[PDB]
Amino acid sequence: GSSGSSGVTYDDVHMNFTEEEWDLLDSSQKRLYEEVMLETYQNLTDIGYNWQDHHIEESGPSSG
Repeated sequence: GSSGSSGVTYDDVHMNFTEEEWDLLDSSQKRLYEEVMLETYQNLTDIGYNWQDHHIEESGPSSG
């Protein structure tokens, strides 16, 4: 910005409920936090092709 940085205010974490807090929430919040998870986690089938397959022969010589 000007010199360095001492803010980093993303302003996108107004629902970071932890395990403990999860118990102090309501039915709406408990579902709201999941509405975003299920949307961005299980509904991700548009990644594309898949050809990432490697094979290791494994060989450790010991001659000499």
